[PDB]
Amino acid sequence: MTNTDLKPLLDNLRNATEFWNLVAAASATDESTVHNRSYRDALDWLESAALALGDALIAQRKA
Amino acid sequence: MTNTDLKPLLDNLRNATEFWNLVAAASVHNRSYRDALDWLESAALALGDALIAQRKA
Repeated sequence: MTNTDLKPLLDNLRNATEFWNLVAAASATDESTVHNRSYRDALDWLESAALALGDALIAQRKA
Repeated sequence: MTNTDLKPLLDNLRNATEFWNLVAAASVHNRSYRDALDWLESAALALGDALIAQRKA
């Protein structure tokens, strides 16, 4: 909940989202095998970065 | 970004995370599992895109 503590978790989520957005743009021309791999990778990073920030928000509320 | 703009987006991600964790703790199987995954992805993307949208000037 501190601006200091949240910064690396917010940057990680922002970058995962920028990667996801790039994957979405590339999916207009990617072959399907390339898309499925990139999309699975982007979803994994989106989820892990979201959950890391969410678990820190949960832990801070419990205080 | 501003602490008042963040709060709703952070609240939604926190709730989606607590929901996700509890679905996982009880074990692509359930109506609740699908809704929690949907809500996690949507809260992650909403906050991610707001961070991108703000960081322009």
